[PDB]
Amino acid sequence: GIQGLAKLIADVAPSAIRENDIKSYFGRKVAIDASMSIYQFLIAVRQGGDVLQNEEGETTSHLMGMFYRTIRMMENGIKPVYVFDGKPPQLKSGELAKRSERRAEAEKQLQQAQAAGAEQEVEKFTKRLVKVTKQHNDECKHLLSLMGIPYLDAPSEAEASCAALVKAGKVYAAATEDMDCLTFGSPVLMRHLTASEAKKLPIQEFHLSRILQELGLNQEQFVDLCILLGSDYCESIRGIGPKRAVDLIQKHKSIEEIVRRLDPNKYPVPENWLHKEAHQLFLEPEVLDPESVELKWSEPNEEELIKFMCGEKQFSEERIRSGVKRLSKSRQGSTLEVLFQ
DNA sequence: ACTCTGCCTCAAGACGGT
DNA sequence: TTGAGGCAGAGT
DNA sequence: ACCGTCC
Ligand SMILES: [K+]
Ligand SMILES: [Sm+3]
Ligand SMILES: [Sm+3]
Ligand SMILES: [Sm+3]
Ligand SMILES: [Sm+3]
Repeated sequence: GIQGLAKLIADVAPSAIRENDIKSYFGRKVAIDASMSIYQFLIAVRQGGDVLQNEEGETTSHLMGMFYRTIRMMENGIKPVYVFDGKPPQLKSGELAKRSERRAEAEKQLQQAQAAGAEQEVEKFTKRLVKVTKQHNDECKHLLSLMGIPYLDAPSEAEASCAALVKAGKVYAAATEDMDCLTFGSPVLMRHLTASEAKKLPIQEFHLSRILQELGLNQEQFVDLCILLGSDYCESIRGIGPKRAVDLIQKHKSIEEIVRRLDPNKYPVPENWLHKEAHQLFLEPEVLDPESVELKWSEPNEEELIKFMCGEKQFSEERIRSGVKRLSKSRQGSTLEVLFQ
């Protein structure tokens, strides 16, 4: 994401953050970063440190989360479209090499904690090694089809396509925890949208327009600010944190100008800094064409959903069947059948 | 006093019966 | 993966 | 709401 962004917004842009009750969202459409939500289920949904799985050893945590949460959203008249990641931008290569480095380190550690039967430390490294795979994505897509819930494949970053869907008015907001979605220009970001039966946190909306107003920036300058906070796509300036980045952006407006003014002895810039390229990425990312697919929420295929979730994945038939009935009735309540003229 | 860095730990879901 | 925080200790 | 269990 962008290091410190959420906090910075709370501290110096408090009014960009609006809370509303789940009841106010009846009828609203939202774009969800599917990979991130899958990740949250893999990580969270363990029984005895082990994922849920069917008897043939296949993981089912992601299916559990994405079946039941999606239905809860629909019960509240919230209509989600799931967006899946595509090929990462080249600028991300450095950051990805870093990740694989940590994954390598985590693999080593896992192995040892195993030898020393450190079952508690083994659970640590296992979690750290959690990875959303292509099979996880394909299985969720399959599930969503059966559920009648639309999904889209982004050409590159999913959060950029979510942003694009919001700007185009195809959904109300991008539901994600990753603030770089705002950096990609999303007018609205919603966090904590799970529609939990036992809500723990309130539904939050971040309005880009309020953010730009409070900080007194335009979007170019806001992207430059985020770049200075620290993004996945290039280096930041050592010694320049949230407090100073804000001051410098407000004073100088652009990173180029910030370079021309910084004392190169005190604040040397990264070597061959790619800020200009990352700036370009955030403002003009590769995104799907939001005029291309028409989002629709369709009738759930009950019998196939039972064969897949129950027959193959070994979910309780009563729960699944009950889930499908609720989903079907809730769609009926929030959705108009197609009309021809 | 204020800022930042680098180091640490920690959580992260949902259902049904009670 | 995304946050959340805390710590000392060094820089401004 | 708590908590054993889910697959
Ligand atoms: K920095
Ligand atoms: Sm991101
Ligand atoms: Sm992404
Ligand atoms: Sm089978
Ligand atoms: Sm199988």
